[PDB]
Amino acid sequence: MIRDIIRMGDKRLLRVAPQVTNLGSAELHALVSDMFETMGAAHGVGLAAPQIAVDLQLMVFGFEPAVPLTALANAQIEPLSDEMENGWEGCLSIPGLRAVIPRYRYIRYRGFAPDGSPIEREAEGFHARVVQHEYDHLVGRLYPSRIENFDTFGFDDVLSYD
Amino acid sequence: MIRDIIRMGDKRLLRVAPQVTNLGSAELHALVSDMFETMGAAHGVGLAAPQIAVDLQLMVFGFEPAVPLTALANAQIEPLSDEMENGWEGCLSIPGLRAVIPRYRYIRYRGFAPDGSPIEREAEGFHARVVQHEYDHLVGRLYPSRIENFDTFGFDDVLSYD
Ligand SMILES: CC(C)C1C(=O)NC(=S)NC1=O
Ligand SMILES: CC(C)C1C(=O)NC(=S)NC1=O
Repeated sequence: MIRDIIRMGDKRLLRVAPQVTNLGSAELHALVSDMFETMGAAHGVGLAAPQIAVDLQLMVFGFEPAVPLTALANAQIEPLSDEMENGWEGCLSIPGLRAVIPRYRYIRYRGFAPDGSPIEREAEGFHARVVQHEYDHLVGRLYPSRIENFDTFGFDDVLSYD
Repeated sequence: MIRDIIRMGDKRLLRVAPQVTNLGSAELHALVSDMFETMGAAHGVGLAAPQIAVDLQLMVFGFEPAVPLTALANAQIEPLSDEMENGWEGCLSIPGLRAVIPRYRYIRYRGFAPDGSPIEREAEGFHARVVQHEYDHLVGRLYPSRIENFDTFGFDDVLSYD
């Protein structure tokens, strides 16, 4: 079942989401199903549970470099060095827009697959950026607050910057 | 003649516009005509020449508190105190969006009416904010770069903040 993606300015994107506590359950499976489905319908590479107004530390991400299709509960992130990298990010809570955002090039993330199995990965580049971006959603941060160069912020169909 | 309003992300909104040097002329009158017309069609309270891709220190503004209908060339602004005031601002180069932006509560602005007569005014509150906002356009600054509180940034139809 496809869910409405809420847009920037919604108070619900600004919350700090509580942990998931129903790993392995049918409700959680149903919710992640919806998430992958909602993510695909809107052509996303990542979708955070608060983006569909579900107050939970949950995210889906991935696509066929490649990023494996992943559903991740109770994510926690650790930078693995100090190297930052700039890259384009947009939001499906922010459609038509994008900026360049600096992110850690290298991370580890830890949490749980929906069935309860632990997931820990080192990720880098785009993979890392996706996870940092979705993680922001879980603590009520959005990308505009992370823009260092405002010349790069603007609408998708218009934007001209390197 | 109504003109296309260019959107955020257009390189042309980032320029520093040269001065107007054809005061009193038919071309300038025609251009300001267009500006008022373009401003009314898009329901604006202010319109800067770079917003229609005309690289010039020119702006139109006003509506029937009230702000007198004004066309202003070669604007220069001076804050009259240090008091800042927060208020909602959106852009017609940025449609569907708004944030709260701090601006000087009190200013003087100086320049020229399109016929060459000098214009100098003290303005305050909304009047002042409009002029500061349009002025930003003339130096290639947009409101997002002026947001201090990102909880207030979002889409018009959605936004919930005081
Ligand atoms: C970084 C990636 C392109 C990213 C994004 O920009 N926007 C949403 S909504 N999810 C994401 O994972
Ligand atoms: C401050 C005023 C509401 C303002 C604006 O927010 N956006 C445009 S495009 N012009 C303006 O004068």
